Amino acid sequence: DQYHVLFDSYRDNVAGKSFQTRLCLPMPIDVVYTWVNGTDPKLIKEVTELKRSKFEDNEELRYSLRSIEKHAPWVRHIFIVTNGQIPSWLNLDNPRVSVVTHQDIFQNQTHLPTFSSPAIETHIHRIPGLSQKFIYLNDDVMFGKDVWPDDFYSHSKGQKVYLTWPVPNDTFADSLRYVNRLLNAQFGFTSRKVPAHMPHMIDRLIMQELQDTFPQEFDKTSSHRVRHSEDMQFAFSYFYFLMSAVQQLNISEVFDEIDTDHSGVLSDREIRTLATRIHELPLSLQDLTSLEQMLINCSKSLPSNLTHPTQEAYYDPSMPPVTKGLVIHCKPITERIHKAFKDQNKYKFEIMGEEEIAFKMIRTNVSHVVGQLDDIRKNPRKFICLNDNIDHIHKDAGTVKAVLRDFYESMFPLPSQFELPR
Amino acid sequence: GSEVVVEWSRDQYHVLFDSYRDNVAGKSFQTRLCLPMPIDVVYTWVNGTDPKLIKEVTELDNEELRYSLRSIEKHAPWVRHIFIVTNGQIPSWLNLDNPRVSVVTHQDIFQNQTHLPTFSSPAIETHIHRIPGLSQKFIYLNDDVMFGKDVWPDDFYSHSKGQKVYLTWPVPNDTFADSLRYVNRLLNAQFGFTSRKVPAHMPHMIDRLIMQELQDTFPQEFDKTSSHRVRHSEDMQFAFSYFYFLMSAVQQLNISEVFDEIDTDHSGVLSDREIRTLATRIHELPLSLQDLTSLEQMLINCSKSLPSNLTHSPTQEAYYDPSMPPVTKGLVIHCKPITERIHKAFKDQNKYKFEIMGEEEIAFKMIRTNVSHVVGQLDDIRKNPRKFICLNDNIDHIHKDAGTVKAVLRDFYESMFPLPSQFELPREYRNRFLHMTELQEWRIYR
Ligand SMILES: *[C@@H]1O[C@H](CO)[C@@H](O[C@@H]2O[C@H](CO)[C@@H](O[C@@H]3O[C@H](CO)[C@@H](O)[C@H](O[C@H]4O[C@H](CO)[C@@H](O)[C@H](O)[C@@H]4O)[C@@H]3O)[C@H](O)[C@H]2NC(C)=O)[C@H](O)[C@H]1NC(C)=O
Ligand SMILES: *[C@@H]1O[C@H](CO)[C@@H](O[C@@H]2O[C@H](CO)[C@@H](O[C@@H]3O[C@H](CO)[C@@H](O)[C@H](O)[C@@H]3O)[C@H](O)[C@H]2NC(C)=O)[C@H](O)[C@H]1NC(C)=O
Ligand SMILES: *[C@@H]1O[C@H](CO[C@@H]2O[C@@H](C)[C@@H](O)[C@@H](O)[C@@H]2O)[C@@H](O[C@@H]2O[C@H](CO)[C@@H](O)[C@H](O)[C@H]2NC(C)=O)[C@H](O)[C@H]1NC(C)=O
Ligand SMILES: *[C@@H]1O[C@H](CO[C@@H]2O[C@@H](C)[C@@H](O)[C@@H](O)[C@@H]2O)[C@@H](O)[C@H](O)[C@H]1NC(C)=O
Ligand SMILES: *[C@@H]1O[C@H](CO)[C@@H](O)[C@H](O)[C@H]1NC(C)=O
Ligand SMILES: *[C@@H]1O[C@H](CO)[C@@H](O)[C@H](O)[C@H]1NC(C)=O
Ligand SMILES: *[C@@H]1O[C@H](CO)[C@@H](O)[C@H](O)[C@H]1NC(C)=O
Ligand SMILES: *[C@@H]1O[C@H](CO)[C@@H](O)[C@H](O)[C@H]1NC(C)=O
Ligand SMILES: *[C@@H]1O[C@H](CO)[C@@H](O)[C@H](O)[C@H]1NC(C)=O
Ligand SMILES: [Ca+2]
Ligand SMILES: [Ca+2]
Repeated sequence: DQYHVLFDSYRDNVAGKSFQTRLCLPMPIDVVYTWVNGTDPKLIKEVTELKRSKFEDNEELRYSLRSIEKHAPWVRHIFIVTNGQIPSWLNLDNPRVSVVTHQDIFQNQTHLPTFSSPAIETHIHRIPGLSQKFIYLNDDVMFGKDVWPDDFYSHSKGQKVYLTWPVPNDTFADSLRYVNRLLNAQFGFTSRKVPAHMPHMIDRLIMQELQDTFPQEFDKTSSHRVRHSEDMQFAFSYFYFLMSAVQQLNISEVFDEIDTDHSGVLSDREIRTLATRIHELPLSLQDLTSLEQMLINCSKSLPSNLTHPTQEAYYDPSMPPVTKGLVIHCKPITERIHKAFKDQNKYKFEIMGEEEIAFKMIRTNVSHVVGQLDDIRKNPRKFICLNDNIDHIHKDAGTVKAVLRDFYESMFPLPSQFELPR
Repeated sequence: GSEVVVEWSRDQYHVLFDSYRDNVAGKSFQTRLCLPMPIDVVYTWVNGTDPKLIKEVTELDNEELRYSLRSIEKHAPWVRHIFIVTNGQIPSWLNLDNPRVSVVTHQDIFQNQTHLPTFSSPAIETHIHRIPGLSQKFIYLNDDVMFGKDVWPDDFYSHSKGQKVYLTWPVPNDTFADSLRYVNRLLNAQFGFTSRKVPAHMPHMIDRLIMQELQDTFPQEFDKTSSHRVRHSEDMQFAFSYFYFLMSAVQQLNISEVFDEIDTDHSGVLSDREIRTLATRIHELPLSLQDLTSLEQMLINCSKSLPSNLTHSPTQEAYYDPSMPPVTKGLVIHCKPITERIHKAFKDQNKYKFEIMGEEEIAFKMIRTNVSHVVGQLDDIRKNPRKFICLNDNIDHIHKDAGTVKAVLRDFYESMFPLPSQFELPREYRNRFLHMTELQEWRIYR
């Protein structure tokens, strides 16, 4: 029927092959939250006891889930990672939402019970059934305008990386120095901006490569049951590993691009294209002859089996059939290719501005808070984060909270399918 | 025994249909998640050796198209159909048995037959959007343009940023500069003055509806371009007009949609909290109580002045001002002082989205007769592949190296695309007639 129409359409091209995976954005895409209820009396008690041995929110999770229904309807499933706690309002009868406990994902149960968000965020990529590319949100992060997968990833330019300038006041600044040193030690020194406070798309395969590259440091982050100065940063480590990981060129794939006839043997014309790849222009005759003599030299030295339909005519009658095996095993040639194309990024990425991110630090100046929120009302942003820095000692703290509620209810007044009928 | 069960198995078509509804909304967003398809390619091709052609002009190559079609098979395999627009001429090598390629004659697309026969590409380019069966978004190439790297529909268009526009700095030598001047005047008069760059020499994606809107905007000038059987200084430039119409066409804001965005509960009446958002949209921040009350008074005055049927309960809405009427959609739309400040606060909005692009992926080379410079130009493409390649023929046949330069090009073409395409007849075979009219008559007679 109409299902047959779509399946036939993507093959309706000169190649007769479907390119739907390239023409369409990656799906599925799941969402992962981490959530905690700080009013839980058992939790408060167990935290302080650990502090001796070594708090109500703004219902951000609720409103963030409304922002998904409104602005990210393409999301498949929503995982809420907790210690076992479940929000009272959560409608777990809805199959689209589920709760994953720290036990379900943590590798060393002795690290649990945990009270460290970086430790949890070390294992959120281990959620069973999680989509290869998922989007991780802190509950204070939400969508303020319609978003699409292309706001996080494109096929041509890879993942989008939203970078901001660090703040010296950040408590994670010690953690940034610890991660910066590990990254400088691994890839060389660079000055690094910090990923913006926003929903982060994470690729499970890349994340595991990052954690396999620094296995002890992620285990050390997981083992700290409270935030530590030597913790690995979720967004900072991932996005800079994505941008720093290098890969060497695959010679056999370089060969195939040169071997435009797909014969498996490089003609003189194709050898020339190889010559331009490893030599500066203009090309000299000797650049070409030296490349030729490298192939002739290598054919004699290399064993016959490694060197391996139609005979090829060469200007030099001494020229052997320039087979793939010969080019790959000819180190003088492969080394100059790698020299010409120095170690290159394994992954594609696109640096982005902060234009679509609206980060506000909510203190207790009521008139300042109304001024901050009125800015979001006037100029909508795709990614909004109202960071709760309210001081309960101050008298106007309750007023500021009522202003946030007024703002949240102005933007997302409709209950979502994840709130119980109530 | 006996018992039956519903089928767990889903064909890959049901798998795809189910996957696109597998989201919190239960709705398919495939049109937004996937690039627009189908996408066709359109060429213009002419054979200069044709004696009938040489005759009609006076009375008034490197087989690049072959290699360009090879570049599509290698680098743009997603293309649905390839239309070749001719005066009637049929390439000898073209395999008209392939249903992917077809030959369209100027008669099929031109509106006034008296303009034909034509010898002006700007005239033909005026009607290529009239091809029957053409995809709404298509890619128009001259035969000298080819793909030198893997290309994809997102190299021309995205859902988020609209069509990509590749602009270059104008060249005073270019012959179309007189045409550029003529078009610039019409554009200045229609959209106001802007300084305008020229679209690069490359494949151009055209939307048939946008192109028709452009030609509906300047109907006499495209008829005048069509009427000129040879290129003229008052000819409309194909790419320059389309892309600057796309970027300049403005759309007036839809006030009811602004209302709907502010009406976040969808109740149809703006609450006080929703009104505050509208106040920030039309006032500079910070928002003073004067700014808010001013908007509150504009709504109060309008409910009195306007007809009661235009101002128009699901829920009782409580306002800070007891004088505040229910702020309905009709009240906000008809209230001139509000909509004026709305339209002032939001500048005139481009009807179409677009993305300005650099020229990095475009490799435009003008081939003269200096062999050394040509080999250097071609070696630059061999060393640094580019998505869009244009090798413009400016070779002088008088020069002795002309035959050599022509041999270097075909060597470069063969080095990049040695495999024959599905659109080429075998080398030994050849279409019997070089004109469609000869082929049409011969098949009626059989
Ligand atoms: C975060 O943790 C806090 C602390 O654990 C938690 O607050 C507690 O919530 C429960 C309900 O979720 C409260 O219990 C209520 O108590 C009142 C009287 O004090 C009762 O009237 C309520 O009864 C209703 O609900 C019952 C259960 O369905 C029904 O059987 C009954 O008929 C009524 O309909 C209810 O039992 C408890 O008092 C608070 N305690 C504190 C200290 O706040 C909070 O819910 C957690 N937040 C989230 C988002 O999960
Ligand atoms: C572009 O146009 C030219 C001219 O129309 C095409 O070449 C011409 O092709 C015709 C048909 O094959 C040739 O006619 C043949 O002539 C030979 C020798 O006179 C004769 O033995 C055959 O029986 C037939 O009559 C014609 O000679 C030839 N002319 C020239 C100058 O080459 C050419 O094929 C066209 N190219 C494309 C790509 O369509
Ligand atoms: C269709 O075109 C004819 C011809 O237009 C002329 O010839 C073209 C090749 C080109 O050179 C044009 O600039 C010419 O104007 C139109 O017939 C002309 O009509 C006008 C107005 O009645 C008259 O002054 C001319 O003498 C006519 N010329 C001829 C050759 O008939 C015709 O009106 C056009 N019709 C439509 C619907 O576009
Ligand atoms: C699992 O963890 C065990 C305990 O490690 C200790 O406790 C944790 C909570 C941290 O405080 C850590 O600093 C302590 O060293 C280890 O003894 C055990 O080896 C770990 N398991 C594995 C397989 O490594
Ligand atoms: C290199 O590419 C070829 C195919 O082009 C593939 O078979 C091979 O596994 C690749 N090798 C590496 C190391 O990626
Ligand atoms: C080839 O081998 C000879 C002898 O070992 C050596 O002198 C020459 O420099 C070599 N050339 C290349 C290109 O490897
Ligand atoms: C913060 O409060 C002070 C008075 O307490 C006021 O002057 C100021 O306007 C407020 N902040 C801003 C940014 O307006
Ligand atoms: C504005 O949008 C509404 C809702 O889709 C529609 O009914 C109305 O015709 C639109 N108005 C204009 C001028 O486009
Ligand atoms: C041809 O080009 C080369 C390289 O740019 C230059 O050195 C040479 O002088 C040119 N010769 C002529 C006749 O233009
Ligand atoms: Ca070969
Ligand atoms: Ca409302």
